[PDB]
Amino acid sequence: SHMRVAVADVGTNSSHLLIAEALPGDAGGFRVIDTLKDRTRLGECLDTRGELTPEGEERLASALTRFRELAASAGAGDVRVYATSALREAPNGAEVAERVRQRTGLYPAVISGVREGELTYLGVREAVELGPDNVLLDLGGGSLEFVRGAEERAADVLSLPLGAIRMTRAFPEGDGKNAGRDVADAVARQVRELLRPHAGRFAARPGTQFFLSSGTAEAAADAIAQRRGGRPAEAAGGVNGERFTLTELADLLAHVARLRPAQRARVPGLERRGDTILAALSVLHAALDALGAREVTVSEGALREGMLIEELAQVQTFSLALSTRQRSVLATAGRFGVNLSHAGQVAELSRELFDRLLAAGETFPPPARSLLTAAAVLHEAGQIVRGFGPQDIELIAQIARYHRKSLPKPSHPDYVALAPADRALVARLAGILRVADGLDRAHTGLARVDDLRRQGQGWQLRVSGVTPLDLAGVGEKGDLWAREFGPLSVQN
Ligand SMILES: [Mn+2]
Repeated sequence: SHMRVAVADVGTNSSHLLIAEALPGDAGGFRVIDTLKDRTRLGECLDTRGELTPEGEERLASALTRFRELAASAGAGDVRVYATSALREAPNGAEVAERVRQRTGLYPAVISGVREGELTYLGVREAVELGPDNVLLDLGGGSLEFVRGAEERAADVLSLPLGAIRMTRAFPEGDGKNAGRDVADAVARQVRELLRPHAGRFAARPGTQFFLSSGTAEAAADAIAQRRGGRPAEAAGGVNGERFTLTELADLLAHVARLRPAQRARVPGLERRGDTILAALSVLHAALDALGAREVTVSEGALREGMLIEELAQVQTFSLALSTRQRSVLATAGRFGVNLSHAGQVAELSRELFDRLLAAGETFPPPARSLLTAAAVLHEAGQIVRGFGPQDIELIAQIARYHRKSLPKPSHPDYVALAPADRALVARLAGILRVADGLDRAHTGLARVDDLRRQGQGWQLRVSGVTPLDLAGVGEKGDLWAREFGPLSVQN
């Protein structure tokens, strides 16, 4: 009876899914419907050259299919999937992602570490109480993000190759009695080396609050509470918002370093994380200590909650700037079961491309922009192959379902032949619409047109926020653009 949305993130240790329903009032809020975690362990499926092995590909695809079936179970539809360090850093990442889409329909789109921090920071904001000056450390299996901001959003973000999986493999544990201490000591030195040039950006100042997210930080809080006399985090509901001190953090690591690995699996609260936990806890202590932290709060919110906020922000921001007639287009598309985020992004990019063409001296009729907006919103309505007149809606439908071969053949009855100027208009506006659809082929909502310039008889389009799938999609669907506007080279 209300919008249901699915977002998921693919990390280095595990993958995480969130399905939620928007809250009424278009206030950018959501109600949680369901959550899932997947032990993908890509960081353990990376060969010596940094490539994801076929085993990781099998494990990735399986995760995204679990995700794909659950979204349907909740009427959520499409799943937006972002990918971080393992896929970001794998030389074969793109090929793995392209293969996974073919097998699952879902594409793990890589984002930079910096966007990971910003989105992660928003997700924490949904879970805990932030103040005027906050530093977040997000330790995953692959990387460590540092994020500083205030009560609403991230300001400065740093991503470092200090992930837990990465550091465990980088500092192999010896067999001495003190082999554990030596590992913890060595990991702590690497942290200082890489963090030293930037730590001031994230160093504690009077009143600063420190926060931790993700499974290692969550795991540390559970073990610390059970050592303070508390019950396991499953009891007490969850671990969200628990505080512990740097001294308590220091005390937990010392116990682990003295134990051998099989006994680490038997520490209360660390039962499912024994293999990387020594290095992960060395990472947390050194960075917090290097920042001057004395006490932290753990957040169960992370990357996926931020994705949810951002998509709602994108959709609802789009909705405000549309006319009542255009607002009725989005609802109709909604009644057709279309993806509004995809529809909104394609329409925004279409306007972006239309406007640059207009600025460059292209001539278009007055209602052209209106028709393109609606067909961009309607381009994925399967039923049709509220405020618009009948020539215009036939134009829109013909723009929305354009093909070089017209579905009804020209001698065949019911062939709909618009006037010559309208035939020409359909082709020009349809050519614009294909490039924009290609630019959000990956459904990231992240693409933007930066610069579109004439280059001889053609055009050169500079875009940001594009995935390899988006860039190849634009290459594939601009054939009509080429017939009407000339060769297009896309860059960056
Ligand atoms: Mn589409």
